[PDB]
Amino acid sequence: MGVTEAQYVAPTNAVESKLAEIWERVLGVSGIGILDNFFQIGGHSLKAMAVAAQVHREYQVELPLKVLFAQPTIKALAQYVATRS
Repeated sequence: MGVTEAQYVAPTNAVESKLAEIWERVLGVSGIGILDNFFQIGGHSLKAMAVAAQVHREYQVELPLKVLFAQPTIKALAQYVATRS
């Protein structure tokens, strides 16, 4: 009886997925498990870590997808980027 990483992390747009494995928490690296880090991989506290980690230097060049910063663990990521955008 052992739970394995079935829904391990969450690949989004290739670049994001590679980031997820490279940063995890970008500070304490201790969340990504058999279900990603719910919805707190690039924001939650200052709600901008991802905006500076991936957006500011990789996606602000083109388009900011967001939905991974302005939420601690609510579907607020959707109710933000699909309500204020």
